[PDB]
Amino acid sequence: GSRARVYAEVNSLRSREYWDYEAHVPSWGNQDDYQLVRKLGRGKYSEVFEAINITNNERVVVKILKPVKKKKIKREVKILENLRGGTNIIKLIDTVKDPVSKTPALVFEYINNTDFKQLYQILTDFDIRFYMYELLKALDYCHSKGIMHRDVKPHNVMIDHQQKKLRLIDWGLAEFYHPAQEYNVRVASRYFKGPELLVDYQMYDYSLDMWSLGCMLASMIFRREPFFHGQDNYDQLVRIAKVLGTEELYGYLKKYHIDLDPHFNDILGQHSRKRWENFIHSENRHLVSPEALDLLDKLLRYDHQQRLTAKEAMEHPYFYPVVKEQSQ
Ligand SMILES: O=C(O)c1ccc2c(c1)nc(Nc1cccc(Cl)c1)c1ccncc12
Ligand SMILES: [Cl-]
Ligand SMILES: [Cl-]
Repeated sequence: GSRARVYAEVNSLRSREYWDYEAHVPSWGNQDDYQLVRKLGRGKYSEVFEAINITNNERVVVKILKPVKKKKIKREVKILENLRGGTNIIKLIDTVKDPVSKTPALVFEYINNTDFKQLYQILTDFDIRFYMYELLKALDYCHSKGIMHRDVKPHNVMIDHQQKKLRLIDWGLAEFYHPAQEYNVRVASRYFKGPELLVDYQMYDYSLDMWSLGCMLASMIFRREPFFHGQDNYDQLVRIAKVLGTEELYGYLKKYHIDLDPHFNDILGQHSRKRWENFIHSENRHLVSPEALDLLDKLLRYDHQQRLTAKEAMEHPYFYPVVKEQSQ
């Protein structure tokens, strides 16, 4: 019976065409205008290349979509359309097809990013505040647009640390939020899955993304990446419970009438809730402050309803130094 505290009805207040992505008819341009220069990587249903638009010499990336996944292609395309111009959202430049095979591809702006494993060990206190604030702008925007990203993780938060640019990428798992809708829990990377996913609670909302963001914040301020390093989905919840506590987990389950898979009985143990200060030591103390811990404590909560919204997080004192610099 759970619903989002913010933007709950926003899709129902829009035209059906906004959210009815199965009815969306993309305009497919011609991929022949793009020259592929380098393969960047591959996902389950996609492959990304650096490319040049031969008509204007612009560097872009091209994400070729395994064509069988028709509904999921329309979903990602419609979501990106709806997010057009959103702050710190990766810009979709065009939707194209190989004109012979008809295989579809998405063309995005190119971001010259610093890979996160290297970047996160050199961030300053101000840097973390700045980049988290910029990521929150993207999440507040997509949530306000009725969309849950559902795959927030370091790889999907591209950061150009020279130009101070951030983009939230890979909307392939994103979905429209509708009150009382039950969603597939097989979303997000293991380390970024909220407890709701790990306990099979399907009536989740935008607040899933705020758990994932909290995991990223913890990894940055404490220099433990990923912060909750489970070996599988069961162990992931155990790792969370060793920090947030087991009695606190059971109170969450009871509130939402959540059934707990009995395999957990043999592995959860009994764990006190830990103080966040327990994670401080000489290597991270310059990144941790009372305001960072207060914010983190309000994000990494079992109860998805009680987590801060992206807006509430942006309003937190931890970001005041960023707001002050962005106005002065
Ligand atoms: O899916 C998107 O929305 C998406 C959108 C933009 C980028 C992307 C994925 N992946 C990139 N790089 C990358 C690096 C390693 C593996 C893979 Cl598969 C991709 C990349 C690089 C530079 N500029 C934009 C992007
Ligand atoms: Cl779903
Ligand atoms: Cl721990």
